[PDB]
Amino acid sequence: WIDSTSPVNEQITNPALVEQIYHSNNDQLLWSDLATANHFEAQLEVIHRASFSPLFSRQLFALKSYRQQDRWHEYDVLATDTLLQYLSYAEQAPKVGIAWFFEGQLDQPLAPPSEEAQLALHMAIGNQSLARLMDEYTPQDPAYQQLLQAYQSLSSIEFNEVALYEQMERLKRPGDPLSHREALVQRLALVNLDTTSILNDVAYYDASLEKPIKQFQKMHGLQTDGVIGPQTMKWLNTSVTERLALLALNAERIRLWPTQQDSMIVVNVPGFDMKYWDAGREVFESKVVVGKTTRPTPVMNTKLDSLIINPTWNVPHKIMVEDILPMVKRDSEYLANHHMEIIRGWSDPEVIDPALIDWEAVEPETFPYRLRQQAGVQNALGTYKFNTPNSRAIYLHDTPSKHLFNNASRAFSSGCIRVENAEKFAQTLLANQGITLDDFPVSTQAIALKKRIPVHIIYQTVWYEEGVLHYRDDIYHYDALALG
Repeated sequence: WIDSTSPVNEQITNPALVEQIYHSNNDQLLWSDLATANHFEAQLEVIHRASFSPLFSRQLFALKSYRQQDRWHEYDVLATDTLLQYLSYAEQAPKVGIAWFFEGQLDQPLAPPSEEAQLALHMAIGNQSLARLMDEYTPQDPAYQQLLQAYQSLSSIEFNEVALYEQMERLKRPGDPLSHREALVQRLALVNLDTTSILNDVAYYDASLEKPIKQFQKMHGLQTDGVIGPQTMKWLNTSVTERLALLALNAERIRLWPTQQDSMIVVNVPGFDMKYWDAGREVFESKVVVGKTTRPTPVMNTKLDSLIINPTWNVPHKIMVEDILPMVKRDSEYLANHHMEIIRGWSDPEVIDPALIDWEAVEPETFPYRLRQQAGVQNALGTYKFNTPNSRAIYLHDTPSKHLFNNASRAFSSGCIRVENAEKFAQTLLANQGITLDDFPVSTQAIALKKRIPVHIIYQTVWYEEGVLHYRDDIYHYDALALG
């Protein structure tokens, strides 16, 4: 009850509120219920495995230390401080959580949780329903439930020996012989695919393996070609440990995304997909190109205020000096081909004549003007820019290069987000705000939206959709470390 002058005196973030919660509940042990101490460790394990919080990792190991030393007096105190941390974490995640998973980490202790929460705690320790509290301060979002369910399932078969699928050749196409069928078949059953119709004692890659393998490649957003190449093996071979880690991370990540469907646009970068929910109903789905690994689309929340039809593209300074100018120094028919003008001024802007410029004299880094590409069907922004004002000038837009949408992995852009069915998207937006266009614009036309729509640009490499879990290559290395 009194401090035993132990290490625990430095482990506590807010000792003030801790003793106040004890004084109020008669200075008694709360964590004497083991099957409740388990359920709290269980949930910290998840946060540990996601490897985005140093703080919760260390306190979890501090508790696991005091549980192995049988020093349950000290385990009781820390566990309470930690549970307040947990509740702040649950509460503050959807507001400032991006900082913990992508920009930085949850390294340092949080503000104490809101009054609403502290009561809910005091009230829940009354009914000794600490367990149920923890579960109430997880997302009541089936997207979250599903990942956790799978996590629990795979945790049981974690550390159970599963042979690696190996093959002597680099590629195995349908009909080629197979040197490790038993292992391959197991590693499909392991991501919970229907393994039951696959024939048993077969030298080779028969029809019975063909759907399983494709369903598997679809599930991992790979090429659905039935060919068991390196990409398809990398995933087959990922250890249960590694998957659990993804489930854990992508689960605790869902705290950042509300899943509100009254009106929202979601871009999942690793999935390279985009959905627009209006009135709880998915009105629009589309493939998207996102930032290439070197110029990545950031994880951010912004708002779609307006749509521009036949948009002009004010070429960003980075792209002018790094890409375009260097090519104008070779191809003197470049500017005419790409329909790009040279421009002095953001205000009263004149069109500078290209031929008036000594081009093999130009240093791109100090080039004093800016490029503005005319509207056109070959304009970089195509026929539709979806205005999402923000400091990093990330927006959605149509693209002339529709051929890129065929690729499984669409990390090509400068950071902006290219929309496959841009025309349908724009139609859907105007329908869902009762904005009517008597005639289709022949010129650059801004259309203010009646209602700003939240745009959630997320990075989830694992998620549940139409019955099944989906995995995706950690294109921007945010899942690394959690994979190790």
